[PDB]
Order: sequence, then structure tokens, then C-alpha cells
Amino acid sequence: RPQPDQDLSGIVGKHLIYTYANGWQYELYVKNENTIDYRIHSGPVGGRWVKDQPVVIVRLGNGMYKVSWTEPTGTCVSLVVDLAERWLHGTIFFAQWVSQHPELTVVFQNEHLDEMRALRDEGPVYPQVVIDEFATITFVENCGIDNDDVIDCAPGELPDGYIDRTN
Amino acid sequence: PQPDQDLSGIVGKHLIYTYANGWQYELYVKNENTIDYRIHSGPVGGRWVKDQPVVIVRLGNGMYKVSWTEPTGTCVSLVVDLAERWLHGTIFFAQWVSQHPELTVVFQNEHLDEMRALRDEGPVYPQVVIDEFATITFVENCGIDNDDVIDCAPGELPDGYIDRTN
Repeated sequence: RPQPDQDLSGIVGKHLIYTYANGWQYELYVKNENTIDYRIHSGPVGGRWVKDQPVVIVRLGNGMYKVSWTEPTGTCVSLVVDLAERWLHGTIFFAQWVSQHPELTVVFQNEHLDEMRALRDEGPVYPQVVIDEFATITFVENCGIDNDDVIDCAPGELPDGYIDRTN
Repeated sequence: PQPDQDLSGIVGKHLIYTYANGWQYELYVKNENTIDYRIHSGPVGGRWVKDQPVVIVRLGNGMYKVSWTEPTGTCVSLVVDLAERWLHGTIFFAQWVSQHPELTVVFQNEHLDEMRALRDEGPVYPQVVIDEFATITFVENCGIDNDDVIDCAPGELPDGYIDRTN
């Protein structure tokens, strides 16, 4: 009864666009074994985007990966990504203050890390608000490792049909 | 093409598992959205919980995700593979739990207010994150809403209970 092989070559370099069952459109790029960039297009935190988010990735089975991390806002995330079947499951544990004021996290976070930690330390943190939703993966491409051009602007500054592309 | 969300393959399941760091945990899926659990070893060995609200989804054949938050502020997301007898755990705990794990070693149901006081006191940040694979050493079906599966402290169990295999 072996635990699955931990080769991550099937996930690193992957760039995906996905729509949660509640309509929220998210974007992910797996920069390397332990780093992602992401960009949020709609829902309460549409406009939020992040580079060089440290992440822990494990392989669950064929084309199936788990991606988990914590954010400077205090938010915790664990994703299950099925590339083969083109779906994803997201658990987002956000702090109470992020639930109350999602607008305050709508930034290029890399230019505002101190502000995020100030809002986090101010709270309130508890109780945490939990989102569990399935998403459809509408788009997948391979952009290779450590490519800083994949996610390099606010979602508002992209062409209008960028988020709507399919394969 | 998202997977069918029939949870009958996970509800009623009772499992004992050992993380790669040797920590022995025990889980009972009481119903679609509730677990009891009992921790036997590692920093919070002695801790046990009844009627933990939980969100469960089916990922594939014999593969389930179980996620919840605790009155301590701890967040948990498990991937359970019953077919291949392994489990992957992500545990996000507050700085104060990392510093004083002994303070969470209780029958939590009799100490909910104390846990929330310790949580609101902090410190909270940075969070400490555990990602570990576990081997599932034992599985049985105990059916739905069975309050007898996990009804005492791990210290009060028969000596061979956590060592059984199948």
C-alpha cells in the first residue's frame, strides 16, 4: 500500500484559469516546486494579485496535486488540483477582517506587505470564515519554470477576453 | 466533469493513522458534516474532540477531502485515500499552540470557553504549518451517528487498541 510518487514535473510550469461554482474567476501559475503567482478576476477580492507566494505541493495521484499556503493577511488556503479531469477544489480559511473588508486585500500584495500585516495584527481574526467550492478549469498552458512574465500586471490591465480563453 | 458527491464510502469510517513524524491520530466520520477525533502521540497526544463540524467532498474512488477550523484557531485540511491506505494532512496552528501544545490537551467539549480565551489572547502569527503524509494502519465501519466509537481519553483505552492493523 505505497504513498504516491512525489515527482512534481506534471504541475510545475502549469498556468490555469478556473471558475468556482459561485462564479468567482481565479488564475494560478506554479512558478516552481514551492512558489506560485496568482491573480483574482472576480468575486469579493477581484483585482487582488500576488507574486512569489511560498507554497507546499504534494502529488495525490495521476494529474492530481495538493497546494497549501498561508498569506500575510492570515488567510490559509489548501487546493486539490485535478489537471486530468479539469476541476479543482478550494478551501480558503480567511480571517474575519478579510470577510468584512475584502476590498482592503485588493492590491498588488508585493507592494503592500506591511499594510497587510498591520490589518492582520489589528484583526479581528476569529472566527475564521471558510469557503469550500469546486471550480471548473477552463484554460491550461505550460509556461516553464521561474517565468516572471506570466502574471506581471493587475487583472484590470489585461485584454477583456483574457479570462474567457479556453482549450 | 467534477466527481460524484456521494459520501456513503466515507461516512461511518473509523481510522487510525501515523504521520511520517510518528504522531498517531484517530478519526471517526460520524455523518456528512461531523467527526469525532482522538490524538494518541506527538505534541498534543491526549487531546480528543466530539461533534467537530467539518466539510467533506469526494475527490475520486475511495479519496475524500475533510476540512474544518477548531476553537483554538487551528485550521485542518486532510486528503484521505482509503483504497491506498494513506492520508495527507495540512495543520495550520497559531503561534500560542506551537509554544504551549499542553494547553490544548483536553476533552475539548468540556473546555470550549478556555480554548476561545487562549485563542483570543494569542499570540497568533506567524502560523506554524504541518504538511505530512500518514499511513492508515486500521479502518472499520461503525455506521452513522454512533456516540460510542470515541467516548473516552486515549489514556483510558485498552493497551493494544492503537496498535491493531487490518
